[PDB]
Amino acid sequence: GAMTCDLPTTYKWNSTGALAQPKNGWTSLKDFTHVPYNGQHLVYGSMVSGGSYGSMNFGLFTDWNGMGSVSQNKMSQAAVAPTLFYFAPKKVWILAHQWGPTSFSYRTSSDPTNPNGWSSPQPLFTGTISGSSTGVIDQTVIGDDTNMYLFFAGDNGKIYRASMPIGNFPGSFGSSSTVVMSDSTNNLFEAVQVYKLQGQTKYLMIVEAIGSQGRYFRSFTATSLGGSWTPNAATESSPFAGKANSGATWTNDISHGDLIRVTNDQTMTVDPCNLQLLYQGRAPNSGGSYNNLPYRPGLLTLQR
Ligand SMILES: [Ca+2]
Repeated sequence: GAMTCDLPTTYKWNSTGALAQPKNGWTSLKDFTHVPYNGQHLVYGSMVSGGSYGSMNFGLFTDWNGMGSVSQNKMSQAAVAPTLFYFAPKKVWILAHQWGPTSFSYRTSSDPTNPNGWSSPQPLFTGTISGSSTGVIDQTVIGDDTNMYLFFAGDNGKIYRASMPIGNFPGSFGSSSTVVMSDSTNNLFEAVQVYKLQGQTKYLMIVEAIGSQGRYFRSFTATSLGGSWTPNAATESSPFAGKANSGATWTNDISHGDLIRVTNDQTMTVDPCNLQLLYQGRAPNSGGSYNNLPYRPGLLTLQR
C-alpha cells in the first residue's frame, strides 16, 4: 500500500467467530495454510476423521464469511473394488474402481507396482440404475479385437453391460448400459468378473451369489462379449466355486476376487488348464456390520 508499517511491540486484535464447521462427518479442521489466489482465498489444512489425521483444502472463497459455505475437499487417492490391467493398444496401465467422482472411475500409470503412481480418477461410467440399494457396483473391464466392455452389478439380481470401440479407450463409457442377465437378487448379487478362455473364442462370466451356506460364485459362458450368456455351474450345490466344492475350511464364503489371469492385458485371458481363483474369505462365525467383516485372501486351485 501507501507506506510500510512496523510490527507493534504490544498486540491487540479483533476476532471472528468460528469461520467454518467441519463437513463430511469430520471432527476438526486444523493447521491452516493460506495463499492469495486471483483476488481470493485458497486455504489448505489438516483434518481429523474418525480419530485419524488427514488433509484437505477449502473451495475458493472471496470474503471470509464465505469460508463456511464452500466445499471441504479431502486429499484422497482411493480405488475401491479395483480392476487392474495393462491396456496394450496404448501401452498404459489402468486401475478401474468405484466411489470416485462418477459412477465408475479409472486411473492411468506407467508402473503399476507403485500404489501412489496412479493418475487422479477419470470418468469410466456416469450412469445409474433403478431398483438397487447400492447403485452400480463392482465393475470389471474386458476387451476383444473390436470393442472394450464394461460389466457391473447392482445387488439387485441384474448384470449390466456397456461397450465402446477399442480405439476410444481409455475414456468414458457414458451413462447408458444394457441389462445382460436378470435373476433373483440373491442369485446375481455382485462381484461380476469376465474373462476370455485361452486359445478359443469363448468367454467366462462369474457372479457372486448369496447361498444358504455362504457366498459363492455362479459361472456362465458366451462366444461373444456382446452376446447372451449360458449357465455353466450355477447352483449353490454345484457352483463355480463355493463351500460345496472349494476345499476351504477356514471360510464358508468364497467371495469377490479374481481368477488368476495368464496375461496382464485387457483381454483378461485365463488358462483353464490350471484354473485358479484368488478370493476373499472370512471366518465362518464372524459377523456384525458388513463393513467390519474380517475378510482375507485365499486361493483355490482346480482339482483336475
Ligand atoms: Ca427378489
